Amino acid sequence: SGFRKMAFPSGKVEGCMVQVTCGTTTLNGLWLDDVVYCPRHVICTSEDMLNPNYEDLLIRKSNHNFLVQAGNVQLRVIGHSMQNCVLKLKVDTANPKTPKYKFVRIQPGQTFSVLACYNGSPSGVYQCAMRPNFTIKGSFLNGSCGSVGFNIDYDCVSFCYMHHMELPTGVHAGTDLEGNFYGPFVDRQTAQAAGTDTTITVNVLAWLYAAVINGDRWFLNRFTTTLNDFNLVAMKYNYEPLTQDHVDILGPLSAQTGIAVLDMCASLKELLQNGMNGRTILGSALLEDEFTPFDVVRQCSGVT
Amino acid sequence: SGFRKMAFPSGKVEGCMVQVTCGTTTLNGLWLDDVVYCPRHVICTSEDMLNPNYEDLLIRKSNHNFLVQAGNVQLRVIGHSMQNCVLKLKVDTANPKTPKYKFVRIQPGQTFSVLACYNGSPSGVYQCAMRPNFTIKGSFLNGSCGSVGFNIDYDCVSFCYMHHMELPTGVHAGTDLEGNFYGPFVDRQTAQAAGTDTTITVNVLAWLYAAVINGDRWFLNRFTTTLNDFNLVAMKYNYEPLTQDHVDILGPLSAQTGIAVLDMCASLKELLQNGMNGRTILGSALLEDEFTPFDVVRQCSGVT
Ligand SMILES: O=C(Cc1ccc(Cl)s1)Nc1cccnc1
Ligand SMILES: O=C(Cc1ccc(Cl)s1)Nc1cccnc1
Repeated sequence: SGFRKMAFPSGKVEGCMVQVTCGTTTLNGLWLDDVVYCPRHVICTSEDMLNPNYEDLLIRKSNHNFLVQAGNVQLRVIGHSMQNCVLKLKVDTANPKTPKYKFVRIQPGQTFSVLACYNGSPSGVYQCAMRPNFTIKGSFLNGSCGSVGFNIDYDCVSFCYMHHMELPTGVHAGTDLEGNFYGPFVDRQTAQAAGTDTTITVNVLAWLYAAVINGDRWFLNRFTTTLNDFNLVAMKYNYEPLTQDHVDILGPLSAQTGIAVLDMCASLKELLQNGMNGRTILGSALLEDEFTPFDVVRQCSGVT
Repeated sequence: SGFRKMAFPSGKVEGCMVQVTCGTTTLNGLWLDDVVYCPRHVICTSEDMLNPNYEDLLIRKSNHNFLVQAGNVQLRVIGHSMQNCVLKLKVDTANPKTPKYKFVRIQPGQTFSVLACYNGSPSGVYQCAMRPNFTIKGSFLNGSCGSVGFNIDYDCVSFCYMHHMELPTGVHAGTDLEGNFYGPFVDRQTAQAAGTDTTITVNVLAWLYAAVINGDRWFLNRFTTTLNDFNLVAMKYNYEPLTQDHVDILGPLSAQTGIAVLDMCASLKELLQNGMNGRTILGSALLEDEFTPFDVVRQCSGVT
């Protein structure tokens, strides 16, 4: 028993972290096979970031201008190309530590681990969620760009995110491993404001199931609700509308605890309308939305 | 910017996780050099745990009874000994992935990362703190015993904890890497109740500094306090007494923000007496006590 914001073991991803220097800019790269992936703003100076023309800026860069360093050895760059907002630096040596991997573009609400890096060296690992407004609430500093988000299925790593930028509101924006930004963000130093940060309803419900499985049951009540009734209350509190699909995904959690999904929605509805009244659920004084139904089942069953 | 409960990269520790089977009991072991460390209750059956005599139970066990498996290869056990509540299984092969390591016994209030394992395979990583009552609030299931807690200083791993047991209150108890339990716990299936879980005051103050550094300043007030005044309020709310030593340790955080430590104590005093009034600090609706002053400086400066 016990519930923690648990990240995937980062070992497989540490072996892929390299340092990419272009001029005076140093950031992190992801070395998989003979390719090093990094954010394309490595070729920019602070001033360039105001109105960058990446195709133009790229012309002035050659293979020998990108300094790729793995640990303390230098990698030879034999080719470079821009795919969307990521640069792909083809090196002559394939990464001996390349795990089985996939590049996946996640949906908002989905969660993943982040291995925060600086100078290609990992410094920490935390569990994040892709917010419904396509931002992430991470912990990134200058030099952290190129740090990646990932999921693991036994031995295969699914890379889903690369960090690119901090918006003026302190939230984070990045791309998938094909260079496409999540959301409407662009790699420019301009006025970019995120949309409403709604709460991931299916994730709070999963975490309420996780609490019940661990002994925290005070929030369980005698009431039930319907999808349309619950959603009228979810709308008012900036909670994502709950669909029959989310209900189905909570099925295994509903089965293990014997609490029908609509009964847990009615509990969540009361928590929304009345607050926690100074109480805690899983040691948290607010409704946690960064555990998916899959994460609860995984943590509660011990998937290695 | 941004503040996350960030764990150390687990790669160096994953390379040390092995599976230890003794009879029908399988748990996790820590393979450093030619020694495998595991909880001594590997030699017990569920029934034995009521009143175990480990020296007696150990006599009936030989080198060939301990099955040590690293990944999928079997390790040959050429010696075994009991040091306090841990077994040390000497194997013939030194772990090629042995990082630079130390065995340290941490103080309560100190924080560390946990690589939760099952069948010697890592499943997740989270950041914990050794509570003042010598328990930890982790996420451990059956099969998790032998999972370790650690800190990293650049490339050296300081192993500080091994998981041994879940108390009936769902909290966790374990030993340092010499087999000595933290707190008054014993590896018996008997009535063991933990003491008061007090809040780590110096850690909340550090996290208030971390919030100020990230833009969350609403809790800053016009007041100050003294160590004795603040402590009268800390006593009432089950907060650890703050010493001049804790004040000195917050010195670098006080210097970076320009907020005197006693001014932050007065802010904390108001938060204790009046609550958050529905507000959040660093996205948390309660006062977080699992970041030490060292962790704040590390996360906020990017120590790799
Ligand atoms: O945002 C940048 C670099 C950029 C400046 C202007 C851009 Cl457009 S991208 N670094 C950063 C710093 C702290 C946390 N996350 C990211
Ligand atoms: O506590 C035990 C095994 C023991 C039974 C009686 C003892 Cl004394 S030690 N496993 C466990 C399960 C879930 C989480 N943490 C630990």
